[PDB]
Amino acid sequence: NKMEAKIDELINNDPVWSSQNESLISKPYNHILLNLIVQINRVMNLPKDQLAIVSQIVELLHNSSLLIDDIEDNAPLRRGQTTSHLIFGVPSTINTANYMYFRAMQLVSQLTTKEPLYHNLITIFNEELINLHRGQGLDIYWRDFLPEIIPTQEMYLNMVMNKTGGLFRLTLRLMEALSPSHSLVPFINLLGIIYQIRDDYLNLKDFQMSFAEDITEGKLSFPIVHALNFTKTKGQTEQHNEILRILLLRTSDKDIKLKLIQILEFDTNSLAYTKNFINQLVNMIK
Amino acid sequence: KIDELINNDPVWSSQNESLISKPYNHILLKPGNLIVQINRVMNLPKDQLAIVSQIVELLHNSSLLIDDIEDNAPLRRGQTTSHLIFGVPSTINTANYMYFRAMQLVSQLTTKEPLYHNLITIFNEELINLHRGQGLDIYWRDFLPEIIPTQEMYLNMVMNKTGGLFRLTLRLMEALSPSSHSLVPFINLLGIIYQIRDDYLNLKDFQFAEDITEGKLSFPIVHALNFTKTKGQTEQHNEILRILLLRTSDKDIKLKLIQILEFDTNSLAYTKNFINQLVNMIKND
Ligand SMILES: CCCCCCCCC(O)(P(=O)(O)O)P(=O)(O)O
Ligand SMILES: CCCCCCCCC(O)(P(=O)(O)O)P(=O)(O)O
Ligand SMILES: [Mg+2]
Ligand SMILES: [Mg+2]
Ligand SMILES: [Mg+2]
Ligand SMILES: [Mg+2]
Ligand SMILES: [Mg+2]
Ligand SMILES: [Mg+2]
Repeated sequence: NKMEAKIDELINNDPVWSSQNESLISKPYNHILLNLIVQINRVMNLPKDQLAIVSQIVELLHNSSLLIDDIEDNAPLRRGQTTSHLIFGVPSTINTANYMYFRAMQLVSQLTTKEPLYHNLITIFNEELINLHRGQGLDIYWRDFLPEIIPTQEMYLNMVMNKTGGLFRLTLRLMEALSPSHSLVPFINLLGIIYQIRDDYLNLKDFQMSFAEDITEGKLSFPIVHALNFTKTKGQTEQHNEILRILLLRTSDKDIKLKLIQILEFDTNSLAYTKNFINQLVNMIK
Repeated sequence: KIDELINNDPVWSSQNESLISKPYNHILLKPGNLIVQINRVMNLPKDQLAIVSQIVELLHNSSLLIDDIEDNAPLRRGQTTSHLIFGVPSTINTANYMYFRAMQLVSQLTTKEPLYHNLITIFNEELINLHRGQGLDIYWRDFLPEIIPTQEMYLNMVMNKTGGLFRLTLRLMEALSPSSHSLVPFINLLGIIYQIRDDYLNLKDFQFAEDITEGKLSFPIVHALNFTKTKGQTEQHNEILRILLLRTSDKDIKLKLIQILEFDTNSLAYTKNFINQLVNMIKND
């Protein structure tokens, strides 16, 4: 009866969860913790306690998405430090990241009571999280099943619209919806495309000038997509195949990585094409 | 084209949708209800009942895709696990994607905003509970031997972990029911019985016992370590810890652990009996 009584207590109450338990499971997230919203707000003009919550939400989603992305990308370093999954393990990191996505979601109701507005906010959250995963899904798929699919520039841009555009739009849309009041989404869409291609570009260019981890990862980056379609079109069979073989080695060898970068530089002219593309895009936004 | 591109919703084809769905479709191939029966009392319209079932189906299967990665499991329902076929990266992303697909189905449940908020909050709260309990199960396993849970700590972990999906299904139906106590306590007790039975059987069916290989603080193991600790049985206690920490696939070593659980701590019988008393709480109500 003494036991049957503890069981009765147990099942008749909400699950027990201590502040100690919360700290233990939060380790991966606290480790990775170690200005766009402020800017955008100069136009949206949201009261400050709402702006603070939009900020917590975007911060939880961004950091959590990086913990998962680093496991998905086999990344050794993030923000200058060892990635959380190498310290705490893949199991804990995945579970904590996923836990934080749901804590982010919980914060959405601290933004308002107005049932019409609430439904819209939750839909924005749900929509863009679906987008982010669809984009991340193709990015990973192309990479891990190469050469099953060789994306074209159009396929890559559409992937970036889902992947990169997801948190940019989530941030912008939440803020527009909370604003006492045309949409800046097309501008944020462009801003995100620039950001991603620039990221892909400098990952190689910084290396060529002096880790180019995107090559080790085997990612179908913007310059890489140009190089593979360029080589196919121009009948450069051997170069097409060598770009593929190197990507598939998942190599950390610095000379093999530089070889691939110089093929992009001298053989396909993918680096110049990409630098030009980014310039044409910045010109458009300006 | 850049102007077209940025002025429209992101493009996503059904072909793209099929690509990303492979890891999930894979776990769907191997079959394996309580819901239909309970509706005899909740009486949800058939269309809402289908949606609740689909929500629970997406969450359950996706959660198992993740659990198998976290547990380094080579087989699920007698078949190779999705992460060994499509890779860990795609499997995690697909599973997480389906969590959000499940979230989206919550809106097709009702138009009434008072109700809608309540359903999202139920969905949110139980996915939080699910992760809290899974995070504690994973923590004890991976930080062993830092913390050895007591039976009370284990049952609290189970209420969050296993109870999460059971309560989610039940609370969604109770919120949606057009009919006039709650079945939560019962579903909570069913969850506990379910978990302890999964832990008990993993070993008795051997007596593969993958739980040993995983190093999980299962119900029987929790009894064994707190038993050996309580009765100053130092060497037996450490031996249990040594085998769990080995992460062994060795049939002989595992049988050696089960043997200790059968004959020294008598944890298998302690567990079988615990289950019976839980079943008696219901079969005596
Ligand atoms: C569904 C989760 C999506 C998270 C997206 C995180 C992208 C991270 C990178 O932008 P980074 O590793 O250079 O920070 P990516 O290069 O696309 O892996
Ligand atoms: C946050 C997701 C939690 C999902 C928990 C799934 C538990 C699955 C098991 O019940 P199984 O591997 O025996 O099917 P567990 O023994 O606890 O890993
Ligand atoms: Mg990455
Ligand atoms: Mg990535
Ligand atoms: Mg990058
Ligand atoms: Mg498992
Ligand atoms: Mg598990
Ligand atoms: Mg199990």
